[PDB]
Amino acid sequence: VAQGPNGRALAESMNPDLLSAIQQHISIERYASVTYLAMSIWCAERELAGFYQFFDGEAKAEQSHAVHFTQYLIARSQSNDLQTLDAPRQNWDSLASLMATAFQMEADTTSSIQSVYALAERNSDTRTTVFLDPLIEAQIQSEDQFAYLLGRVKFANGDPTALLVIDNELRAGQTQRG
Amino acid sequence: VAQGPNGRALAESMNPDLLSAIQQHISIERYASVTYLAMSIWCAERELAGFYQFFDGEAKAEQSHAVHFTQYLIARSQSNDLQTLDAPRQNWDSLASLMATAFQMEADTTSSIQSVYALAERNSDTRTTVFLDPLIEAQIQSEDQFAYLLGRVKFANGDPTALLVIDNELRAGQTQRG
Amino acid sequence: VAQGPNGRALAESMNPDLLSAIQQHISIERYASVTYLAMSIWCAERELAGFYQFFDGEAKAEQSHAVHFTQYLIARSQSNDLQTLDAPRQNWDSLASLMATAFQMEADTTSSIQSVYALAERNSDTRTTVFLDPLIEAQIQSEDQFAYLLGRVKFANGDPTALLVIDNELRAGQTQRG
Amino acid sequence: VAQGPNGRALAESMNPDLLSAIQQHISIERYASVTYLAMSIWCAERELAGFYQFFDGEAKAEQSHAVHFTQYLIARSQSNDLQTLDAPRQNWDSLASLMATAFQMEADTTSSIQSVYALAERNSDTRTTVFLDPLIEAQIQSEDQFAYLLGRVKFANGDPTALLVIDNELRAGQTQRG
Ligand SMILES: [Cl-]
Ligand SMILES: [Cl-]
Ligand SMILES: [Cl-]
Ligand SMILES: [Cl-]
Ligand SMILES: [Fe+3]
Ligand SMILES: [Fe+3]
Ligand SMILES: [Fe+3]
Ligand SMILES: [Fe+3]
Ligand SMILES: [Fe+3]
Ligand SMILES: [Fe+3]
Ligand SMILES: [Fe+3]
Ligand SMILES: [Fe+3]
Ligand SMILES: [Fe+3]
Repeated sequence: VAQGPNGRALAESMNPDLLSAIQQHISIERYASVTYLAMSIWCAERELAGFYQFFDGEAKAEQSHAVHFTQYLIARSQSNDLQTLDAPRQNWDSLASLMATAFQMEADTTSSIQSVYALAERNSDTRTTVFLDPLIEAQIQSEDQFAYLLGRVKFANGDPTALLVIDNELRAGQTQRG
Repeated sequence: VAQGPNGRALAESMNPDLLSAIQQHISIERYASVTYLAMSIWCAERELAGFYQFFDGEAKAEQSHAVHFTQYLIARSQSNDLQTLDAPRQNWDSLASLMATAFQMEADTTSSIQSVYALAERNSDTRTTVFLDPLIEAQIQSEDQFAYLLGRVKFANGDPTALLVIDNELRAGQTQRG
Repeated sequence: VAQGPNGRALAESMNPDLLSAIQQHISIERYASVTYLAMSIWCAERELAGFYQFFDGEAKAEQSHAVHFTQYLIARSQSNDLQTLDAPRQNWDSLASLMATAFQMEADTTSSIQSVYALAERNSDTRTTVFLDPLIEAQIQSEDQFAYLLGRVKFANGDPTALLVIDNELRAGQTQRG
Repeated sequence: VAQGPNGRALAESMNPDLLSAIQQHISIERYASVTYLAMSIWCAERELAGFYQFFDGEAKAEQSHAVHFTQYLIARSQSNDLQTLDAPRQNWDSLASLMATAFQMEADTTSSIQSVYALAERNSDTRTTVFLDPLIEAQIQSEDQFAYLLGRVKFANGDPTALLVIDNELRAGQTQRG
């Protein structure tokens, strides 16, 4: 039995380019987390309490995704390398602009997973594609959700009254098309 | 005991013009179904989640009506003839315009039933008028409901804020005058 | 943030050939639905009440699959295009012949999904392959089930007594090997 | 306030031809009852216990229908005239032949109601057509049921094994397509 790079028994070696890609993706998840924390704060500063609660929960979710990836590297007997984390964006001129950045962040998180996925397929790493499959499925739902929130905010067309109604929807947990 | 056109024992023969009219009406119910599916999609594309859920349920209801009619033909020992189904309308410039088409569809579904009803009376087919009576009663309630939804949307006068409020009413199941 | 063809925020563009393939597959699901409705009617006309109830439920299931696909296109910000629906086959000389057509319909539904799947892989659309994966899994179970029902009916070898026994199995919900 | 023919206060006079038709129809219901009693006995004599129980219940149901009509005449302040009741048919060469007579009896019961209905319409007696409407609706279901039982017995094609299976269905209360 061979020992993997993190010292555990090694079921199958991993290509170092794929390992690097996964470690980089963990940073993307962590960056999504702190971005949604920053967005939660921006909403709280403007008394948009429902948006604040929504993004507070999304920040915790993205962090859980990052940890989920660290556990996969442990399971593959690969080293983790937790990286320096950039400061998030923190300023937006409107809720519509913030929601566009949020949608972009969600789509970019998926693109990162897709990049890892393609590298795994190039290396015939079926453990990794199987690991990522349900995460891509979750991303489809999150992209649908963030498209819904962005589209509903854009529909409001900057009217504070409509934004208050949507804010109350989010406080109630009405965050998807259903 | 005589055998009817579908091969079952025949309680009473049916005029072929009435049979044709019922088969055509089943197509109307099926077309109402796919129309409401198309409307559900149009609303979902615009984040009108309550309208989407409402029309999704109406599509399933209209399909159940179609099946209910197929069961009546079975009960009368008459042949069913499931027909080619036209594509629905799929594009509207506004929710008010979509709701006008929906009301029209509901009224036209009733007109079709009325046409079958008159033909049954001309043929003294009291089984068929009795079968249709509760369906007309249901249509009165559906016309009242669709007049309510259309009128409430028109009252909004294209204001997104008001349309969001109504959308949330529909998500909550508040779809009638009560 | 770019807007997709249906107007929603676009997470990732979709190849138009893949979009066309998905829209066509939705028609296949809808056609499976109306085919099973026709089969339910054929069984009801011959007092095969258990087969009638089984196919009535399968018709509703296939319709739900079609809607599930329309929701995926909404989620991908792609246009839906609900198509004209052919009339189903409606005449069979025996239950064994009907069950052969049903098995074929189920296998052909899978082949359609496989065709979409291959096109998605050619376009590196991992959202779509992930979306389809559980549907293929469900198809394996449905093919196994329909092979079971067809094989059990063929075993009966046209004996009405055996077909009545199987009919009662289906009425009871005993529709699979277990 | 005028007194009707049975001595009660009279809400609206009834045409004597319509009264005679209703009194005659009550005899039809009573004759259906004793016919199903005779059929129950024929089945019991051949150990067809499920058919015996089914027809025993149908005999009681038809009697309840007769009483329901006597109550309507009381409500209309009209005289009842309970008539001599013919002996039922009591001999059949096969269960299939008995079931054909049963279906005929059910259809003939509906034809009698239809005859009363047409006479009421000729006399603009809307109380009577309203009274009969739900009874015709029930007749549609009973005709569908008796077509189902007859068709299932004919499918058995005289095989005792199949007839025993159907007999057990009826004992269990499985008497309709569902
Ligand atoms: Cl805004
Ligand atoms: Cl509008
Ligand atoms: Cl067969
Ligand atoms: Cl027989
Ligand atoms: Fe994530
Ligand atoms: Fe995310
Ligand atoms: Fe309808
Ligand atoms: Fe309708
Ligand atoms: Fe009525
Ligand atoms: Fe399907
Ligand atoms: Fe299927
Ligand atoms: Fe009766
Ligand atoms: Fe009866």
